[PDB]
Amino acid sequence: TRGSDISKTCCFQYSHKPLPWTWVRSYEFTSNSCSQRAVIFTTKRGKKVCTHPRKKWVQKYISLLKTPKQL
Repeated sequence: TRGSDISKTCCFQYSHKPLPWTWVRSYEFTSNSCSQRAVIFTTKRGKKVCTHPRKKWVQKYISLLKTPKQL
């Protein structure tokens, strides 16, 4: 099974700034086993940053960065 299932990483530093989609790659929500809860955006170099789902701009990058259609 060459899929993905190791996104264990909470969040504790939200960045306020629209990342350049040219250097953006994807995103991911925090796991339920985390002391806190937040969203995460990732760049094309591997720099994954944390963010909050409340900020409208964030919900805009989450949907833009492919929809979380995980059934």
